[PDB]
Amino acid sequence: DLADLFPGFGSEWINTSSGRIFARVGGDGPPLLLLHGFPQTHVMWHRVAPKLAERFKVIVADLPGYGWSDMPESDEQHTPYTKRAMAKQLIEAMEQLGHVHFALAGHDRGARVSYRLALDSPGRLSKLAVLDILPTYEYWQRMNRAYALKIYHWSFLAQPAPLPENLLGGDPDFYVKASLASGTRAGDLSAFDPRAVEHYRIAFADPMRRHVMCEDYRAGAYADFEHDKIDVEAGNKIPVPMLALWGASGTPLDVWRKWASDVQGAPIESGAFLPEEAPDQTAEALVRFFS
Amino acid sequence: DLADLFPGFGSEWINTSSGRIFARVGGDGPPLLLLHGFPQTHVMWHRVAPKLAERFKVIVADLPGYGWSDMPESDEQHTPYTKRAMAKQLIEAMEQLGHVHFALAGHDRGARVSYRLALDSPGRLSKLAVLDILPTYEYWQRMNRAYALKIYHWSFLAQPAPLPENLLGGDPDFYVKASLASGTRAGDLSAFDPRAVEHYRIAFADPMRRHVMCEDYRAGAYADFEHDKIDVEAGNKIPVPMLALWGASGIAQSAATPLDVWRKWASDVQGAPIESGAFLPEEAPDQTAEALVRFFSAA
Ligand SMILES: *[C@H](Cc1ccc(C(F)(F)F)cc1)C(=O)O
Ligand SMILES: *[C@H](Cc1ccc(C(F)(F)F)cc1)C(=O)O
Repeated sequence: DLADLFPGFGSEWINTSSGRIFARVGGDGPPLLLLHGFPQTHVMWHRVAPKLAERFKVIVADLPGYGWSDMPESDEQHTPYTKRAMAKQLIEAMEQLGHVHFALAGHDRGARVSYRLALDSPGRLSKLAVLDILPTYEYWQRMNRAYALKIYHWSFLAQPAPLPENLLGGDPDFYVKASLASGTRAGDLSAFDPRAVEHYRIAFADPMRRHVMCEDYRAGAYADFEHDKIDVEAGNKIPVPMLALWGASGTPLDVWRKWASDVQGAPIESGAFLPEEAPDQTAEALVRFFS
Repeated sequence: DLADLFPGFGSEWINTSSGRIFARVGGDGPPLLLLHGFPQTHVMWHRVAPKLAERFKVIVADLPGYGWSDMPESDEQHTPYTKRAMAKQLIEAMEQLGHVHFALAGHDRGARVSYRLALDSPGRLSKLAVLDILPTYEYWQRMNRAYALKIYHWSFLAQPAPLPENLLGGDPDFYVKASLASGTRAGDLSAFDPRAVEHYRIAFADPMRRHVMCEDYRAGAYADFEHDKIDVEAGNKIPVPMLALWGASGIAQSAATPLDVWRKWASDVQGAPIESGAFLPEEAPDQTAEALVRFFSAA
């Protein structure tokens, strides 16, 4: 049995035109959507969501194709796993709950969905927080030897199918665990709750889920990059008030200032898994910003 | 069984301070060392070595850690699999045969051993040919989005052990065959002799051999890059007459005019493309052999 790490929260399967979105839902007050990244699921918010739920209705969603959300059929341009499409699908999900204007925080891939959502449909967001990321365009522009070695996933997982799928299927438990440990300050799994790690391992064990992650990275190399490049070339900035947080061992505020007209930010001592490695600091920063 | 693809050639298993070098040896005349790359072994010269042996004493060697050569234990700096160390080791092997001044042609990793040998110990070489490559420094300096997506293997295989080893171990035949096919002009295995593919597959089947390949790419990301960086920043050029040959659909040309790049690294360089992917001596054996015979035979 996978553990229930959100005591008090409901479990909802929310319909959209592209498939169901699974979410844990707790609290009352203004609506706040939380979006996880790779290689994780909604459970990564389990240490910060309760504190947010003291003041907000918190909706903790599995991204399209991740976790227990349905996996829409992809295509040659990876369309359903582009951040523009995932944002449209999560906008539909929020409309099923009657939420057309909400607060949003995302981490890693979910943060990519979130800033794309803010660029495409800023009217949907009261405030936005992004965790542990720079825009996809900035990672690719920075691409050099040092980055190619650090963020090798961006080129490896984007290789044409079935290359990464075939490699990942030999020992997916090792890969997911080694990858998680490698992004933390500690270099091991000690910053994660073992019950959460089990959620991540079980999702990663499904070849269909791993294919989705590769489609996500293929979109990140191609259409998501092109979408971002258009905004850079147009001089488009996010007008939604926003917060950028990042683990120092994972400036970023200088970068976000080029992408957003009202942005505040701060490093926190942590690797790339802020809500699990530094939950108190992360929750405090998010509560203060969204309140 | 593994086929003899150099019918009539002898063999040597040559001791050095870092372990044995296996080679096939044929012909007579001036000495010519041939060095293969990844994910191959000495057998990739089988369609050209017999032609070269009409004119030269040909030594077709497995790189340190590859094929039937011994695998020295590596270290945190990947030292024995750096091109500097491999070149020192192959200099020792050649001296065991009485060759202290010789001609050298390398392909892929073997071409990287070769130009590093030329930079560190130019007196060892009469002439040098590099096939299918740019210097390691130039590959890394050209890193951007397009290049990173095109040649992902450098950064993937250089990840800390045991991550690439663990990924490659689940289905190693799939990876080596897909990799080989991916480099050829047509994208399939048709360019290769199936007996040669079986040599490559059997080598790749051994986890210790795959570990060496990762160590070779870890050196390629770190010390090899640093060694090259020192030379290009110092303006050190190879003085040995050299030939650069590359497949037009191969790796070196991906985002470069290779001869222009080599002219930065070498004071006496000529070269040409050949219609081929990245496995010139198998995909275009007659043209490769002719180019090498003509270059090494000229004065
Ligand atoms: C997520 C970046 C990313 C990729 C891989 C890891 C880890 F540690 F698991 F290997 C962490 C973070 C993104 O692409 O947004
Ligand atoms: C060799 C470059 C290289 C890498 C991969 C392949 C292939 F086709 F097998 F995938 C060919 C050549 C080097 O690093 O020198």
